[PDB]
Amino acid sequence: THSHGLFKKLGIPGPTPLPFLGNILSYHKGFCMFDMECHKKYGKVWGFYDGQQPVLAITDPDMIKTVLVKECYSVFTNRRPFGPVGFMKSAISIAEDEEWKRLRSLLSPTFTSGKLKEMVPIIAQYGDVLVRNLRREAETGKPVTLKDVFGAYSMDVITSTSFGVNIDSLNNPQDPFVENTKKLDPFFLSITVFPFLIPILEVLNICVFPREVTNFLRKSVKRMKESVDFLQLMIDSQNHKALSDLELVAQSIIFIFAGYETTSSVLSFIMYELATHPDVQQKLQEEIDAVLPNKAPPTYDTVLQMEYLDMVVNETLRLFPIAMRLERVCKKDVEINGMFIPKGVVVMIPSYALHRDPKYWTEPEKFLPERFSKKNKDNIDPYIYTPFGSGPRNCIGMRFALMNMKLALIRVLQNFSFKPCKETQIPLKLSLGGLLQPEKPVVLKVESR
Amino acid sequence: THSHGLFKKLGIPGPTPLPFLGNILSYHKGFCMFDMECHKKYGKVWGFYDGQQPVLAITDPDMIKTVLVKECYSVFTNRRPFGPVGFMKSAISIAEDEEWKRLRSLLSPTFTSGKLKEMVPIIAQYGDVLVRNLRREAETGKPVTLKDVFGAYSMDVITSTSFGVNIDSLNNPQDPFVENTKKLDPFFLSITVFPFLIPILEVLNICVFPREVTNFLRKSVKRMKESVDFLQLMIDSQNHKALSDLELVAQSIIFIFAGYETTSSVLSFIMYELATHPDVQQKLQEEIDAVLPNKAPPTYDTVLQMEYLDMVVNETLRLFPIAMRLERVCKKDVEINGMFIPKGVVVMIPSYALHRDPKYWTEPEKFLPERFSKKNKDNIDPYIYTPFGSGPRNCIGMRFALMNMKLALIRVLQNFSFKPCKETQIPLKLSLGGLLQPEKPVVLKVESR
Ligand code: HEM
Ligand code: HEM
Repeated sequence: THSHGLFKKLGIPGPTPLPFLGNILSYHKGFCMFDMECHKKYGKVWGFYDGQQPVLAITDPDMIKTVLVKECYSVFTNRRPFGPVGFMKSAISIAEDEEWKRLRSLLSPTFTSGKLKEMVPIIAQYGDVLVRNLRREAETGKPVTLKDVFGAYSMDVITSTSFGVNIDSLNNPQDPFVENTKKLDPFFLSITVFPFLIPILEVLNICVFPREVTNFLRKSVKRMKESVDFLQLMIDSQNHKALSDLELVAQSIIFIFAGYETTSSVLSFIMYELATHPDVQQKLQEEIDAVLPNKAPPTYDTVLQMEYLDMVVNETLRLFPIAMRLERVCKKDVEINGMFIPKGVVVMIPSYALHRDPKYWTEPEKFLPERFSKKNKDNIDPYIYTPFGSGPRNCIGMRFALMNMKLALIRVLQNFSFKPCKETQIPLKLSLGGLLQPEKPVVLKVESR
Repeated sequence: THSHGLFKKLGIPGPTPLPFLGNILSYHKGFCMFDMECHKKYGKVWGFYDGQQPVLAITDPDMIKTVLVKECYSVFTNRRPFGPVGFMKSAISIAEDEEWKRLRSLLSPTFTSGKLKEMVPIIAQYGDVLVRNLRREAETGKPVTLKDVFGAYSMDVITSTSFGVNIDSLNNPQDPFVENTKKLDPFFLSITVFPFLIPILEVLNICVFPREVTNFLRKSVKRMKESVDFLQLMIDSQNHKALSDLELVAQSIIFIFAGYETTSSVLSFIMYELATHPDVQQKLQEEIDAVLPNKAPPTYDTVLQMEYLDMVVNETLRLFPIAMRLERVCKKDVEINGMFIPKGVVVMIPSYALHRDPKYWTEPEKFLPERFSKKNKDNIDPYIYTPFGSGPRNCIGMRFALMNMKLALIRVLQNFSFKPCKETQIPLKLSLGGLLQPEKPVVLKVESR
């Protein structure tokens, strides 16, 4: 309890912390529920302790803007350091200060609309592979587990977008690439109450990324150095200061994790919503059939034209912002928008909490895509709604993730309809761990149109 | 052995490191001898590993200047972090980056010539107390242990210069202040090969500063908050951003350690030299008697006029630079004077090695004060001779230490002569630990004039 007196001496309200644990025992309902309760009983700002680490939650849109945009380069540059990371300290999302800046600048041209349009034909091919595997489990008449067919699709996209390795993950059970890209809680809570043990784990070459996948990828990069995708865009860039070969492998790993779990979990949440709201699902199929008459193939320009599709994605991401929280480490004693923030505090934006706050959303628990219609979108504050973050360190893959998910949705909805069944968890409950995912896997009935 | 390939891949020569240990086993002859050998068999630049930490030694005067002066604020701002330090991370010599800058700027006016002249009458009073205790152990006809009478004197000065607590440490064996200021290797080598254990020690409130002295000092500061010296100069300053009460206590502790061990060890080395060079001792007494006729009391202006005295101090500090090494942590990938220094390397200036190099000193092992005569002082390079460091982070107490030591020397030499005897270690051997101190304590015969 050496710093458990910081928020009292600053006059900031918060939950009283236990010795050593801080407030971590309040994470037992899940930490998005912890954030809603703290927001409800403390107001606009509050403090709590992850073990000995102080964390200041902020909910004011102006303060969020100072932190994420205004004062990003000078005070709030980095995220908080986590458990044994090893050589993945070079990954863009884990790197810090001038080193992050270099990586951000080197990887920015990789995610432009120009390059994204060149990837559309490639990821559209697996759209069709998805529809192929979907027609099959629809004949079973068995409720389908969406995270499997989506999980496989998301892997197919990422493998072919990051390395050009075209594969059918669902029908090729064990390819050296598909396997290795497949093999990837208590330890996180222990680390959080035992952060002084992270240096011991690092020196012992223990790494929260399974080191066995990482040797395989470096090899594959080598057997692909001379022998359009993210690898070449990064290799051609080497042909600031240029990237290195090992740095190359760290970014790719980050892209798989992003590409795989975020894309597959968001797509599942969407089809849950479309199944439990047949009117929305019907209206979306009518917009799709009108833009793309007679199951025509989706294109970059056609996708950017589907306003209701965009509305459904945005609203799904309001209810389930898969990063849950934004965080920045306070580098130096500062005073933002009337309050003093001392060095070393983690400032956290409770995105999940803000997305479900009645101060800004009417009926926050209701799936209502019309919030994001061109009429009501103007009243939505970009620092309350922050599914991809904001400012210089926001989600670099936002445009790629949106395109990738919409391309799957179009093709899947052109051919099938999705209905609940006796195994569907209605209402959906979220897991209580540290990931935003359903408690029970989403299972739905899939009928061919 | 994760980084033991850095100096090879950079083409920098050095001793081959063992796994885990690096080169620490070479510290067995002492690390000043390690630096002389490395300088002799590698040339101007070399690399070695304190466990896993790489350290680049530089001996070029130009590069030393880029590191200590030119590029201090931007790349080489801090010293290397050491073992459990606790709240002494606020001490000026341990603090880093913008935090060090604030402390440096807040404490600079405390060490000006103006304030130093105001301290002279105070520290001259213990000069006389020293002569009193010296006349006594001279009657014993017993060889005198100089570190005792000097150690006590150095404590008397520091206590009365930092807090106004006038005392006779040698004749008042146990005063609460003298005791506490008295109670203050294997663990250092273990830490160096086990740096990942420092966070474990910190969380357990284990601190290499004996925590028992530190609670007493905070109390004393309190019983001195309302109830000319370093404390008031720092308290009056509070009446950048102002200092705090706890920060106050960290700086004072640093001043005691500096004031006590450096002053007492340098004075002993001097009187060893004056005893083993009676001609120098005689000529110095003649300069003293001429400036200060008939044992007149020393003054600020009189001390700054004694050129030979200044010459003896400077030459003693050439042979025994008590900090041994200067160090700076490289904050960012840089290229200085033709060589690339990667982030996180410790750059070390081997002051002891440079002070005894034949490239710049004729007969380096000889005690020859005339090197520093007004004729030959001009040829001495201020980046080879660096007893107090150089640049913005040099010894802030240099003028105070010089005045304090000369005032002791004048008064002691006005009354006594110092001769070797059967117990004097001739030639003097240095200890092989991590401190520059004699192997056997200096003992000399002291005769009244
Ligand atoms: C629905 C899908 C996704 C969502 C909701 C999402 C959301 C986020 C969020 C909220 C952040 C934190 C931004 C901040 O701290 O302000 C982030 C960071 C990041 N995301 Fe995404 N992401 C998704 C998919 C992706 C994809 C597909 C990629 C790349 C292929 C990606 C790459 C990154 C990177 C590199 C960062 C760190 C940026 C930096 O540190 O500069 N994300 N993402
Ligand atoms: C013979 C006596 C002394 C010698 C040879 C000496 C030498 C040194 C050296 C070599 C450094 C390192 C400078 C660098 O890294 O470039 C240093 C730092 C320092 N010394 Fe001294 N010192 C002595 C006495 C003192 C005294 C009496 C005080 C204060 C009362 C003092 C206060 C300091 C401080 C605060 C620093 C750190 C400065 C910073 O980090 O900005 N020293 N000293």
